[PDB]
Amino acid sequence: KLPPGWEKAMSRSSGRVYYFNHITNASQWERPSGEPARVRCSHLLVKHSQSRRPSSWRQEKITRTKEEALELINGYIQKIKSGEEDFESLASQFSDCSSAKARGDLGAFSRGQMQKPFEDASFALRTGEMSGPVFTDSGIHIILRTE
Ligand SMILES: OCc1ccc2nccn2c1
Ligand SMILES: OCc1ccc2nccn2c1
Ligand SMILES: OCc1ccc2nccn2c1
Repeated sequence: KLPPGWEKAMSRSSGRVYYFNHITNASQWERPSGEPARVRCSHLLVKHSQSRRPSSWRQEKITRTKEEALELINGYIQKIKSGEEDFESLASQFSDCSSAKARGDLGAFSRGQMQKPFEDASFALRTGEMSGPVFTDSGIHIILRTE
């Protein structure tokens, strides 16, 4: 029935069914639709004090907690989903990855190159789809599959 990683769940505040993906952490009301050697993705990274390197082009010393980083990620996802801001604009302004300068674009990659939670989420996304918060040793990511 449902494509890889997708499950049905129950809204606590409304009672309506929704869909959640335990590989990408995406969630949506709509029933999802449904592997290539390579995918292309953009991402927005928010680092935290336990990141493998807690420093970035934005801040010499990253001191925010992982919980604070998750709140920031959740807020960016809200703004992207409402259309108030674009993914590319938020990545350019706020991603702690040097790829911020390229609107978050990482280029194309195969399995075996990225950190595993990032790789698994990227390959479970369909072209055009966006992840929820994805956790790695670098921090917390929002991933957009572009090809
Ligand atoms: O896959 C269909 C789909 C997924 C996500 C979504 N968000 C708003 C409308 N949406 C439709
Ligand atoms: O962080 C790795 C990476 C990937 C792509 C890229 N484009 C501009 C800077 N960039 C950095
Ligand atoms: O190989 C990873 C990497 C690092 C730095 C960088 N700058 C532009 C593209 N880039 C890719």
